[PDB]
Amino acid sequence: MKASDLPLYYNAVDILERNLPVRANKTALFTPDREMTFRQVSNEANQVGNALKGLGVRFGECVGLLTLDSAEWVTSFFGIVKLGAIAVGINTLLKPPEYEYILRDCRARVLIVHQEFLPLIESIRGNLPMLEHIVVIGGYLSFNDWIRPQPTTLEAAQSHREDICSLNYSSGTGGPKGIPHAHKDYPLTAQLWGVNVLGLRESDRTFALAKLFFTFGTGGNLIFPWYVGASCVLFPGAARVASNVLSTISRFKPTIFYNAPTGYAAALALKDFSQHDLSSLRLCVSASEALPAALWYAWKEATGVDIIDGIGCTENFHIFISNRPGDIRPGSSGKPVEGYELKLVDDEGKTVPAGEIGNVLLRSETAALSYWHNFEKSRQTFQGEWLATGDKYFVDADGYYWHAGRSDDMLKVGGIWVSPVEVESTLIQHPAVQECAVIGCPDQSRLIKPKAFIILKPEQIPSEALIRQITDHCTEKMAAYKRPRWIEFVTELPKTATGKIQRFKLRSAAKLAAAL
Ligand SMILES: Nc1ccccc1C(=O)OP(=O)(O)OC[C@H]1O[C@@H](n2cnc3c(N)ncnc32)[C@H](O)[C@@H]1O
Repeated sequence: MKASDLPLYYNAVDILERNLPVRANKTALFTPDREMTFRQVSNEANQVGNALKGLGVRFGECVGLLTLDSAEWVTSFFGIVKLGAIAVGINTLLKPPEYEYILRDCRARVLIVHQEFLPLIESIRGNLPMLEHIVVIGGYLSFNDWIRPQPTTLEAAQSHREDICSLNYSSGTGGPKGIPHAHKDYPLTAQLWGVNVLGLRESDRTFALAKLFFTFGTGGNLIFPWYVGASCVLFPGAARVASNVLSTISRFKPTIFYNAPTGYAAALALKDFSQHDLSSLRLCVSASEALPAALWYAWKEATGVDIIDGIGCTENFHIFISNRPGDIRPGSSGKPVEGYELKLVDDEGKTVPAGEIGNVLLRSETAALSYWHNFEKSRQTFQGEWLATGDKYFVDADGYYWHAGRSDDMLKVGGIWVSPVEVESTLIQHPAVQECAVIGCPDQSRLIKPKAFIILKPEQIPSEALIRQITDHCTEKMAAYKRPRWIEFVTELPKTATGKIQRFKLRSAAKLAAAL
């Protein structure tokens, strides 16, 4: 669909309210502590919207939302959006200085926070002159007491479809950049990918390990399913415990499962993976980083369920290149999504020849107009009708897009560019490797060479044979210049809360260690 198909004045609360009153009694969200129907969610959201008015919240103002994946997260979100205020979904695993930057940068007058993050804000309270009211979920306004006297009716704000309704802070190399999205972006992404590509329907039930502050989870596990009347499952617990994730799948029986390759690998690493009932699943989705072909087969062979890998970014809200239930090429990002126009260019802007590595330029109506409080980086990223994602890609002879890696993660060995994704995808083929990361590192002649940081399967330790096996595997599958000069075994890798690997930290630690 197009933006022109939408009414000129649109509010993203319609994502929820397009289901009323027909699906008023259908359970909309499933949480271990709570289950709500579409009517109950709408009622509580209207109470939130009314309660925010009592705190003086107005159209165009940012409201802080820092809590676990829960019913209170959703009702707060739609309460803010319906009011015409700007919802700020904040990362749950940050530091107090990181929270201080965010809240000051968006001038949040009101913060909705869970009690377990309360002291993390309490120590930065003085440095937030605009923050007046802190509502606590779990000296302050408690969530339930705060929405109790408020009526369950509310009129949606007369928001333009291009007006900002949300602000997502994407972690940088930094710090984080504020990414504002308009009301129009929500039904657009829900239609362009959620329906047209993934094939979400009313009978479906979504469950994403990705959190609601991550737009991968925001769309896939809330905006997209509710757009078609489907239900969603919210997991408030720590994502690191893969066993509890599989049990949630067994208990609540979702039909769609979202995760990152690092999450799929962690699940398959479990010795008792098959002991969980995953039969309700009809489709799985992977994103955040490129899903290795070895992981796609390992999951397909253990579950029978296809995984849909697709690349998205917070600047575009969601996926712009994806695979399809009828068309999957394991290891690739699939085909261009209809409505999104792609382009691969060199480092000077010229369209590369077919098959060669180029920079990704995205043409989208769901893309943000600019960053929040980053003038320089906005003009570097948002190039008119084209969006620079900072990714290197190349196209198959069959038209399939393969992620070479982040432009920063690319390493140059002997003048030739080496893709970390390809090398990592080869390493993970070995059954002893759970996951890995490949960076560039000077070789005491200061010639950059590939170094592989490898996490082994649980309880497995390196051996003289294992190194040899991995070495011989890289000789058979990759060209000599792409082979890892060093192989270092680790028990953990620097990760973001969005299921990414912070290779810039490995690149920092390796450069530091090389100088010793
Ligand atoms: N916001 C999202 C919504 C939906 C799906 C992902 C996201 C998302 O992660 O948004 P972010 O702002 O955190 O970062 C985007 C960057 O992550 C990388 N990436 C994401 N998905 C893939 C993939 N399937 N294959 C290869 N690389 C991928 C890519 O470099 C991109 O530039």
